[PDB]
Amino acid sequence: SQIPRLSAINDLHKIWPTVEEHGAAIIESFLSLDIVRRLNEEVDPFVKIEPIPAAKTKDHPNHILSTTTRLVNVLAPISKAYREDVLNSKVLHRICSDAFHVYGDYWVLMGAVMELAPSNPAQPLHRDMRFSHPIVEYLKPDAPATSINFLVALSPFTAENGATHVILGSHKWQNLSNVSMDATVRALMNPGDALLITDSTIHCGGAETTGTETRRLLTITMGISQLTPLESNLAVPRPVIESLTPLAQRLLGWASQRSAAPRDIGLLTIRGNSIEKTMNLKAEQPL
Amino acid sequence: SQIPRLSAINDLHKIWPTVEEHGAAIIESFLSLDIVRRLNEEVDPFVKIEPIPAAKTKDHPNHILSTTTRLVNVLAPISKAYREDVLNSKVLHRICSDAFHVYGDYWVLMGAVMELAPSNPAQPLHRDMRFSHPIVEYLKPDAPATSINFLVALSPFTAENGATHVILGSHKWQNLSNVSMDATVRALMNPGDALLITDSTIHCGGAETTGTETRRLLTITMGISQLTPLESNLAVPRPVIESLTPLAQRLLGWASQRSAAPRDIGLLTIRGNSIEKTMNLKAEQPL
Ligand SMILES: COc1ccc(/C=C2/C(=O)Nc3ccccc3C(=O)N2C)cc1
Ligand SMILES: COc1ccc(/C=C2/C(=O)Nc3ccccc3C(=O)N2C)cc1
Ligand SMILES: O=C(O)CCC(=O)C(=O)O
Ligand SMILES: O=C(O)CCC(=O)C(=O)O
Ligand code: NI
Ligand code: NI
Repeated sequence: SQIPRLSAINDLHKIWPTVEEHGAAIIESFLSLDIVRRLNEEVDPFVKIEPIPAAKTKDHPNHILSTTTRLVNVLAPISKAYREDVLNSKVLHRICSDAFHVYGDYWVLMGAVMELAPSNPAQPLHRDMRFSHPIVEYLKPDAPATSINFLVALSPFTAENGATHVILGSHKWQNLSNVSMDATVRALMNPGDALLITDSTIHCGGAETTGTETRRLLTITMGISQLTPLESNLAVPRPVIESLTPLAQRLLGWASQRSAAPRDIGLLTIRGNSIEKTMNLKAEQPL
Repeated sequence: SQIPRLSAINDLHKIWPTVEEHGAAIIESFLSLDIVRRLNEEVDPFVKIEPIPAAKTKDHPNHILSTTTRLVNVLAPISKAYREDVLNSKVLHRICSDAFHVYGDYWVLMGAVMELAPSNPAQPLHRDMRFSHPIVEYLKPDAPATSINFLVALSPFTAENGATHVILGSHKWQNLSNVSMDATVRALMNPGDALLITDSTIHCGGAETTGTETRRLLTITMGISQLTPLESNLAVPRPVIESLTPLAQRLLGWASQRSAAPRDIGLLTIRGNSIEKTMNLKAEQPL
């Protein structure tokens, strides 16, 4: 059984139900090739200057990722395409509201460009969030997913160049005795296609076997506003924040958040008032 | 069986183990009377100007609290005593590190002064966090507490003036069929004493029966850094933040946070570096 493939345009309402059932779906043309081109051009130099994940200069080193991986997060100040087009994606917001309605508001836990160098080895089969959110392992087995990951192709994803592996149905597994690469299928994708998985989907980066190809992806971990993001937008200039839509501001934590509790008292509030009301935060003011 | 009473000075190591077992403990002299006096003087006018919890001017109204309740949160910009003495409390930090070591770093989910007017009615018996963090209800029954609440007396707590009710052992209850005021005992406290409960302890504010007395408390909900605070310090002037200790800065979300994962990749980071390193955030710079 291959990963279900759905149109971002025509199959929008089917995307979350498909992931809830199978643990994975390919969203064809999640981003237009124009958005992919602009995002690639904007992040290009930041990928080139990025040190190894566990660089000795870093006070929060990533000791997990391969030395042939470059990860660049906090994309809002880097990329106009990201903070305007991606953060306001109609498809992303329909899927996230479908997924997280039981919990309430959602925001970006991490938006990162990942670039894998030629001959990058396959990652071990894993669930996400286990190096940042221990709390997730204490959730009841059948608890609705508290985060999902859009793995957006910024270059071709082929079997040969290390396309992502997923185990379909593995998001519902309690016993992990049958976890093996034998159980996996591949996310073959054109640039702009996205693999959508949950925080419980067992998956891994594939082995780069050509020895010539550089694979790049945009990973958008969307999570309930009750969970702390892996990344901070606290240092993003206020002029950049005030250039965004109110919705994009909320996704970067520059707004108060609401739970789905019938008489919700809210998150990141200030004496009964929102961040945006208190700070008089402007929106859609061009730079 | 009455609520166990412990000295902040002499019984420090016994406090968290006592709450883990019984679901509640009284910390005698948690704050000195001097700190209580200074905090009361500093918040006094902010309590007086505070509207009803569900005021029509508020875009995050609290529809739960009685109209005879005034709640003032985001205390850092209001109170020197709070941001210096309370946020750096040796007793608070030992208890929180004892409670949350399985999860990692902790911070303030809410620090609020609550003032109850004369003849304030008893609250319904409840667990905290159910109007802000639906995720907590999806945790496995025996999951370690992800938040605890220091209910610090800023005035006398008597049976007559509505001292808090707790059900001892109720933090371990799955079946709530035996929940009744018949099962409760009272937190009788002098100013500076604190009632410590978990997010699972069944408790309620008591009925004010004198018709003359105003009861005031400082409620400090301490929670794992993986859960989003009820309140935001985003609007607190940077000069005020830079006057605090690095530890106080972390508690207000003006620092990156760490999980207890052996190879933790951190929370609120910026491309492998902390908020404080990135923003060049100064500490202990007097105003
Ligand atoms: C080589 O083996 C691995 C490498 C990574 C993971 C998983 C994570 C993670 O939990 N979260 C994310 C989410 C998006 C992108 C990257 C990461 C990441 O950095 N790590 C560490 C597991 C196994
Ligand atoms: C009248 O009945 C009530 C009133 C309050 C609660 C509980 C909460 C809550 O979950 N969190 C806190 C934590 C500290 C102080 C106040 C509150 C608060 O405002 N509410 C609503 C329950 C029942
Ligand atoms: O490289 C990939 O396709 C997946 C990367 C990943 O799953 C991860 O780093 O968590
Ligand atoms: O009034 C009290 O002592 C307790 C208040 C409380 O439990 C609450 O508001 O959540
Ligand atoms: Ni992963
Ligand atoms: Ni309460």
